[PDB]
Amino acid sequence: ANPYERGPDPTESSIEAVRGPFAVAQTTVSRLQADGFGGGTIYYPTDTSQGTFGAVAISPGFTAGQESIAWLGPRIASQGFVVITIDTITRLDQPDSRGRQLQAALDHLRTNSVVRNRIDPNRMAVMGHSMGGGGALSAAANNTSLEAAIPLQGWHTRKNWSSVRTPTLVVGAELDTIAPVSSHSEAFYNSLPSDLDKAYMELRGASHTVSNTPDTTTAKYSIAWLKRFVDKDLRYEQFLCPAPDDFAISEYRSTCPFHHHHHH
Ligand SMILES: *[C@@H]1O[C@H](CO)[C@@H](O[C@@H]2O[C@H](CO)[C@@H](O)[C@H](O)[C@H]2NC(C)=O)[C@H](O)[C@H]1NC(C)=O
Repeated sequence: ANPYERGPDPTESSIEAVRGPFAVAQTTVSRLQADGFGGGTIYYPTDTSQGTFGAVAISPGFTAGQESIAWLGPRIASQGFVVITIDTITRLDQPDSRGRQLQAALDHLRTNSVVRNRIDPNRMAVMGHSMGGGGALSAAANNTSLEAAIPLQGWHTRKNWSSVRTPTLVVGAELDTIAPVSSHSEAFYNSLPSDLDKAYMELRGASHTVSNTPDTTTAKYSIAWLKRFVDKDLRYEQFLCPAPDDFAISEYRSTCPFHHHHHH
């Protein structure tokens, strides 16, 4: 039995839900309290009776505040995760710096007085939009212990991610002119190792700003990815393999079926 399964058996409805099965509360981390990042908001399930939860850090992109990705906080946390949406030290920080700040935000959770006993410190993930998604890839390349990475319309000058050993969902926007998929998202997917559990999801007709207000497709598959890999929850593979049928997805590539390591 998988000790990390949380919540009821999922359906497409449950992963599309704006609020998941877990009631959530929040706490604020000021810049003074934040070593190595610009502060943030932590969303967490109040129900402790099922055990601890994996942790997720989410970064905004260049010139953007926490507000540009804040909606992901409660939407993911209510599926059974402790999620910190960060501000960066400055809004002009570059992608690798954002990766270091994502890692610093995860490390903060380990001793945060409100959530330190709610996280499993060894099951953590990174996400981000635009340069923050470049940061998510950078954090994974710099920390092979991370359990999942999700760049959303990621932007980075580094195109080669062959050293990443963290299951990665790359979400591109078809009509993105800021981080065009042909030179950013798709190139990232192509250079991730072939033996990695990975997927590329292109959002039909979408512009760069698709991640800055609620997008059900982004939320539902981020949730399924975090469940499948942060929690090793095989109940969620059904949504990722075979390729999803959503109209909002114009292209899907993956290494389905994903690896299931076992001692049977
Ligand atoms: C990978 O993580 C390490 C550890 O945080 C980073 O190395 C630090 O980088 C900062 C500024 O970049 C330096 O001030 C520290 O002295 C470095 N620490 C060590 C132990 O070397 C490294 O930059 C990260 N890599 C990337 C690409 O962001």
